Amino acid sequence: EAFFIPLYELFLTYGGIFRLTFGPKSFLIVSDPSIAKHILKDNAKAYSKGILAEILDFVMGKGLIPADGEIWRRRRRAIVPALHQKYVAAMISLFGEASDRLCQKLDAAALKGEEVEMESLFSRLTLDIIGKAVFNYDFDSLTNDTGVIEAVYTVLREAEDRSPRQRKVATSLKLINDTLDDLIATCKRMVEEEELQFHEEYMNERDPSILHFLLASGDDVSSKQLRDDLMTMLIAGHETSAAVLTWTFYLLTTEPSVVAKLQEEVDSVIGDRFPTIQDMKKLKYTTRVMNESLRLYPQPPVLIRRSIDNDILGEYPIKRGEDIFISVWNLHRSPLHWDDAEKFNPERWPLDGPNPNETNQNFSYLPFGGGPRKCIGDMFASFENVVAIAMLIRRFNFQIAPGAPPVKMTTGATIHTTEGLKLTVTKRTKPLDIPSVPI
Ligand code: HEM
Repeated sequence: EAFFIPLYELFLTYGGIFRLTFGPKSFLIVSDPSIAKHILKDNAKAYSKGILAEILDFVMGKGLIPADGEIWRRRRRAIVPALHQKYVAAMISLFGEASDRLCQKLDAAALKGEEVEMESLFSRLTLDIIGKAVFNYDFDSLTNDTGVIEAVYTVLREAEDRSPRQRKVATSLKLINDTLDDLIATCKRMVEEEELQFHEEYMNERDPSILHFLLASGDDVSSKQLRDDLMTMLIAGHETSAAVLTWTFYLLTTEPSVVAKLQEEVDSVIGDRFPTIQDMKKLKYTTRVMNESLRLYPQPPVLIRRSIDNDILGEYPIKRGEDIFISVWNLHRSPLHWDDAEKFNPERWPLDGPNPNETNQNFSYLPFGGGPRKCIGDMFASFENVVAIAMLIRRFNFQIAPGAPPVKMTTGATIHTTEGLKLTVTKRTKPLDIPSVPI
């Protein structure tokens, strides 16, 4: 049962900052956007990632997420350049390819009248995408189970359990790290033999991965640090989007009028096409659907910090050493800052107006965090999810399956369901329809 739920009712009663105590230990729970902005942006230098490092160190090492200080600064500067406009445009092709692979599975299911458990399918889709995008590996988890795949999920579950088995985890970590080593070696040879001058918009068309960019850049790093950086991006970009897609499709089942409006846009703008970078700005309603899904189901629902200096939060002075949970769930669903906060309403932000972000929503909306530690994959993931949503909604009607297990939420790094999202899937286009390509 999700720990952030009781925090919502406590926020309603006790306000935007309170101290949650468990005997001799306590946590400050922050649900006020002004206080959130102070911690995440205005006075970020007074904060570390705190217990987040303790939870994640065993798998991410000194990757970007749990890092602080000079290690953080140096690696952020090295990695962000890889996610340039040319790279993101190339990844859109990957997003379409992988989404189409999922569509093929859904199509087979639909023809047989089989119900599908979409959370697991989305988890596989997003794993396949992130492995290829980050380090040029094809997990093909949409198609098969492998030892490497099982290792990733094992390490995942263990990370969240900290949010026999110890040996299983150790073995899984070894297998992933050994796989990353092989990939790094292969990429090194490829860079050695290639004939491309490195620059700000560098990418090898045959291997557009972030790993390849890092190696071609002349990245001054240890093998340990590189593996940790890769592992970190793998975790960061996998279950996050898996949950975004899962919750988006859950939400679509709750509002047929939204589905109708989404179908109208997809049919009109892309039809059967793989989306391109140009379609990203035209898929306005699809983007709003995603925006609204992230508002209702943030990933993660809580951001973690610890004070390393004195500060003032709201009216309250604090010392160093305070463990702080910023409740993104509360910020996103705050009755004071959102009209009909529990309603799934993609048009709560004007369709043709600017896309919502932490700046224009003044820290009441933080889908990708904020300030210096904001997600580096915000554009990547926003586009990834728009592609997957659009291609699936073009091809299929989805409904909650009769007798499906109830949809409920769990604790964890991301908001998982308790038992999956079991849906019926039916085709919207005919097998013998000619592919339709709108321009
Ligand atoms: C829907 C998908 C995603 C969501 C909702 C998401 C969300 C977030 C959030 C909220 C943070 C800030 C955490 C904090 O401040 O403590 C973050 C950090 C980060 N994310 Fe994402 N993310 C997504 C996908 C990705 C992808 C695709 C990548 C890489 C390609 C990525 C890489 C990272 C990294 C490296 C950080 C740490 C940045 C730093 O500390 O310098 N994430 N993410």
